[PDB]
Amino acid sequence: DKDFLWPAPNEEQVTCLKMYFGHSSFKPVQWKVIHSVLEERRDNVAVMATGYGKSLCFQYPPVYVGKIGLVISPLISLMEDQVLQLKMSNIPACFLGSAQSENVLTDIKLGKYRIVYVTPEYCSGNMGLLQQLEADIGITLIAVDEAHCISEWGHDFRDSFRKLGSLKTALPMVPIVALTATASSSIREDIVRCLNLRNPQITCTGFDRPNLYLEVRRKTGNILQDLQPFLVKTSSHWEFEGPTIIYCPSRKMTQQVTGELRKLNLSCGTYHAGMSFSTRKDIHHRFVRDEIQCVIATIAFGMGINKADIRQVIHYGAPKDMESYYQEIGRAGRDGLQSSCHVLWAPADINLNRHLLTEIRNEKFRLYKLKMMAKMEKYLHSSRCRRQIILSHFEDKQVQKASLGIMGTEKCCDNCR
Ligand SMILES: Cc1ncnc(C(=O)N2CCC3(CCc4c3c(=O)n3nc(N5CCOCC5)nc3n4CC(=O)Nc3ccc(C(F)(F)F)cc3Cl)CC2)c1O
Ligand SMILES: [Zn+2]
Repeated sequence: DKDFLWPAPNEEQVTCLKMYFGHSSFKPVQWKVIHSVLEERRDNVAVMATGYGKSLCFQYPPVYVGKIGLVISPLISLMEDQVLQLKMSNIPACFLGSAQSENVLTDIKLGKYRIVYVTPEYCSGNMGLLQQLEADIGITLIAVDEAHCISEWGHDFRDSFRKLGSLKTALPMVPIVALTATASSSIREDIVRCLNLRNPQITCTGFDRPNLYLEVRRKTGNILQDLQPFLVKTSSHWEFEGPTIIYCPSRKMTQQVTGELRKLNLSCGTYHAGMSFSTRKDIHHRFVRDEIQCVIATIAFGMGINKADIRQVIHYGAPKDMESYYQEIGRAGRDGLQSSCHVLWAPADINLNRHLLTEIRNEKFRLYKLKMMAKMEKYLHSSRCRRQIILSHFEDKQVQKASLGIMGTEKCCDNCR
């Protein structure tokens, strides 16, 4: 479990997790948030469907470094429940408010508490307190739960969240972890703007995505022969069933593939590292406008596409690894309508070529890259449920419990069919 994280949690981080939280391992997304907070001091928008595996992301870092973490939330009963859990785990924690202040505030200032829960109403009155705690202790992170409540445009607006924009003014070097259940690109942008987040890490987890069909199929090598099954012949030209992305492992392939689809007069365009920002922009704009149907691309394309109606993702060549693959298929069917994700792989794919990783001189990184390639190859070669493999590696056990409906049916994956 620890072998698939970059960089690997050290031995004292694992010991800390076991002692204080009772867990043996970090899930990749949990590690993604914790490491970015601890080492990069990086702002996060962590979209989480449920509270399962959620709290660790903001509770673990201040416990590990033995400093202080702030959790800003309006969910009073849930905050009280979490304060009791932390206390019962021998983590010193409290609810800080006007009524509680006499009991706790001197102790908070003296650095006796790892985790302090506050309402957004209390926080806007006490930016001076946070400055003192930053100076005297050092604030590992500020968590803003129900972060969607800052957006006037969302369904559950709270005026109390408006003044949380000042956190980055008052405390420009403390990273903010914004947490919400809503996967709206619109609300994410509102959260980023209203909390003044700087280049935030965006993750989205806890969702089972029942509308994504998964298939792995052997690649002949003949590009037209390989992609012919996906095409529909109109009087004018051949075309895909809907908005499509074809992810290719190199820039040489993106040209080759686009060349073969060009011969069919298919409305498509190439994207890669080595193209004009102006051309990349109109591709992005045409795709969003539905002026080109398909996009042939490298790992470069997809981040902040926000396009809800991607019906088909094809990996023409084995993906880089399971992390990139997860990001790439995650962009399919955000509208919640039926989408398909196909891998077309051969044994001669660059991303299954060990020789290139054998030549990497940094040993810890070499052994990570080989372990990730092998995990990818074990997914592609599997006869077991494609969905079960992906949820098991990336998602909390709760996501698998919810997903038992789709799993096993003719719409789950090629192996369940
Ligand atoms: C601005 C920005 N900055 C950085 N990066 C990206 C980016 O390009 N990405 C970041 C987000 C990704 C990554 C993960 C993921 C993404 C995503 O947009 N949505 N939208 C949903 N839906 C929307 C509709 O309501 C329900 C949830 N859920 C997600 N998820 C989770 C997911 O898809 N989990 C999953 C589950 C099962 C399987 C199966 F195969 F086992 F079935 C696969 C997966 Cl991946 C997309 C990439 C960005 O935009
Ligand atoms: Zn399946």
